[PDB]
Amino acid sequence: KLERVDPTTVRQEGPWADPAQAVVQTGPNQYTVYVLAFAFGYQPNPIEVPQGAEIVFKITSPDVIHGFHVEGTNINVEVLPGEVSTVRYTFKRPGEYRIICTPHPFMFGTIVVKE
Ligand SMILES: [Cu+2]
Repeated sequence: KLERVDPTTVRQEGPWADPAQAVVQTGPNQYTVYVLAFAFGYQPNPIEVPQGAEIVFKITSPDVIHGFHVEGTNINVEVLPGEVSTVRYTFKRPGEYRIICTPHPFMFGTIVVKE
């Protein structure tokens, strides 16, 4: 069901290698966001997306299992090394959202949804 990726090369080549290129416009009101869930943080940080846009999160791990839950939303997904977790969401409220990892409570990320 989930797309496969080589976890040993995910940080050197491909769409998760450069966090400055994590946000790719794939349509007029559509963005794909390549998120790396690693020990112990998120890449990019912060994730910046416009409000009302369809976001396609493509999340993967180069090490161990991580969680990807965006507080105040129903986004609650497991992130496995070598597998791509896909989350589709449209943020209707601008502001800052916290990304939470259940196994690592010291691991935090930020999403900024712009007006
Ligand atoms: Cu974690």
